[PDB]
Amino acid sequence: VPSWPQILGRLTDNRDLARGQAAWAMDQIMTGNARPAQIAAFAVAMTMKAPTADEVGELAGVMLSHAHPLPADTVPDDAVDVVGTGGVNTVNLSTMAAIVVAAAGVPVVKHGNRAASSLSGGADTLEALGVRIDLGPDLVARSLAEVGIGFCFAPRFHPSYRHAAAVRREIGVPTVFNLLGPLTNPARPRAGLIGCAFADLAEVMAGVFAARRSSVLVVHGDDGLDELTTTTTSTIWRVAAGSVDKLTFDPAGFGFARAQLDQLAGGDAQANAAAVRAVLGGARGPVRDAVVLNAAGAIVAHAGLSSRAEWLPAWEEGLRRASAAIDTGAAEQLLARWVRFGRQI
Amino acid sequence: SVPSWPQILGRLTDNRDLARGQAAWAMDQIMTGNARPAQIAAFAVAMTMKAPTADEVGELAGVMLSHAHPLPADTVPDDAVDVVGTGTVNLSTMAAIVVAAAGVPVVKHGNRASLSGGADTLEALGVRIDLGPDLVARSLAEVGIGFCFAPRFHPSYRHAAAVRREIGVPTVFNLLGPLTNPARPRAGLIGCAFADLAEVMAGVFAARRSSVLVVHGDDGLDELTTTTTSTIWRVAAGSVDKLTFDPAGFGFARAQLDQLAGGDAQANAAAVRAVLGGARGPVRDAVVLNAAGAIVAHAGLSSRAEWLPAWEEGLRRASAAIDTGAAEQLLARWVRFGRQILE
Ligand SMILES: Nc1ccccc1C(=O)O
Ligand SMILES: Nc1ccccc1C(=O)O
Repeated sequence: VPSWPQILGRLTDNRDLARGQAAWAMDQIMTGNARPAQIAAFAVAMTMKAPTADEVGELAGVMLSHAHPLPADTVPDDAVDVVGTGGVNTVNLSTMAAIVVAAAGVPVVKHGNRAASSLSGGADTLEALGVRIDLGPDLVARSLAEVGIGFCFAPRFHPSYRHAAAVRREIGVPTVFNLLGPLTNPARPRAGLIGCAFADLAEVMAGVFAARRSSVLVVHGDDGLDELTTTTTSTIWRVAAGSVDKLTFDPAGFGFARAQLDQLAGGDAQANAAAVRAVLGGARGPVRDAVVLNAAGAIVAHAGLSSRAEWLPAWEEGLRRASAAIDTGAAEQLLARWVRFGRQI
Repeated sequence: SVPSWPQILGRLTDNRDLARGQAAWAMDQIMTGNARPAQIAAFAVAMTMKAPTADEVGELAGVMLSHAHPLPADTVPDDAVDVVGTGTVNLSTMAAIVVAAAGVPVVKHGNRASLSGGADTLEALGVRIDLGPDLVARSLAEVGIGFCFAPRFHPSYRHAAAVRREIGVPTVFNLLGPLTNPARPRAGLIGCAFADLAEVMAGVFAARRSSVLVVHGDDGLDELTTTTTSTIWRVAAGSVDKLTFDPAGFGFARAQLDQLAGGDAQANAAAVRAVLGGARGPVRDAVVLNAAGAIVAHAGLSSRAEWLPAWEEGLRRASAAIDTGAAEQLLARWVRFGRQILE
């Protein structure tokens, strides 16, 4: 017999939930039946108990059951996502990597929205580049077919999440809800590079992806970055065929020099947009290096769907393809093509 | 740094104690109607799971007090006591009557609760529970006991009270009742269901230089009973001894938890009338125990007496108060006072 006092009581007593309790709670939230106080109490208690992968899979699965889908046969089977869950943040890096990956010929389907103020959301940077971010499912699918990239604006695909999003804005603090973005991409891409700023939650997310039919790299810079970093090593949870392979990754093995931490963080939408134009135009430096690193990681994830190429040669190839997509102008050109698509309605 | 919800909640979710003043800021937001329900709830839960400190709880209680209606000046005897728990047959209500009848002024504080609460049981007995400060003061003066109805004394708490009801689960706010009695008694017997929080409560009383016994049944009750041993934090002179308490040491037989079972207001009123009329059994025993503890706390405002003799005198005084008829007579005087208000 599920109820808020029961579920909240179990969480505050530091107990993992019974199977189905997280699903019940999410469905109450998603149907407009949870009070703001109940939504907040749940988010916080779940965060402080430390969610399990089973629990997170329930939350994400319920949320997806309420989302608008893309139309039948419209997402390529091998589409990928490239995104972090936030720190500071790296929307600068994930935005540029996504364009690079798509320019390398891998279909990309991203998901997000506008942030409340000045630390750019994913959507805001694209909007500052002239990309049209709020498109219906049919137009997102056209974008994928004609441009090789699409963007699913969270408020349009997840209308029933509005009660949770309001509570999240009111309380400010990061919660378990911050983890759901990468896991509730309404295009349901089966591969991805997914960054997490916290190693304990990264393992949890990897667990959720492992229970899906997915080929993903969940990544955590050992400096706290929610992307593969160039300032030090990163932890990677490699997910494929329902299993996880956790490893320490060092980009110095591919000849990347060490950068400093104040060189990579994203800023506001305009600052991100300027940085995007510089990198896609060929400006060398630590930002480009991190973009190429994370783009290659997405490409490696994508390869995991079919290739069965081994880890090291897959990396060598993802790096060569990412670098080439920039240096040959393919990424600059793809961004311009994406902007053109939007202007043509 | 300017306090904010993101900052405060983030510190709590990182399992960190707050900076001085952060808890105070949160309560003031709450008390002024400036905190949204979601922020109140997030704070209540986060503080609970982190485990509040005495300093933090003192901040919450002090701000809450600052918004409360006071009793009029010089109307509360310097040596008043409270008898109360933080959350089953209203033992604390019977014990309050016995303590008052033993000559110790008592001021209780609470609210209406299917399980009848203290306040609901007093109304079933004919006591007028919702009186303003001037009349609570007069009751204290003329009867030796008073009751502060929480919604009337803490009107600004209504935003928090609604959130509490919405989420259901116990939180740090459950500690506040004993620490925000608007009559500000300096002594008390205070029951708490949870050992860690009982110790936190003791610390706040210690910081106030109160003379209190904070009691924890080793079987999860927020009262003393004859069911089990209990843990007691003896607070006096800003200092704290933690002690084990076993009622078998004073001759009490061990009772079963279900012989103390409460019911509706009418049933609980009958139980009060039976104890005050001198009926023997485990209810009487539990009442005598809690009243004795309150009396011991009261004694602690002047002297620091030997523990065991304090308890013997406390127990004798509580027993006498029943068996002389003084407790039954005090309830009658209390009812009478309330009935005189109309004219
Ligand atoms: N504000 C949001 C943020 C993310 C996902 C959905 C929403 C929504 O309002 O439906
Ligand atoms: N339940 C309460 C306790 C104290 C103050 C106000 C309220 C209220 O309900 O408005």
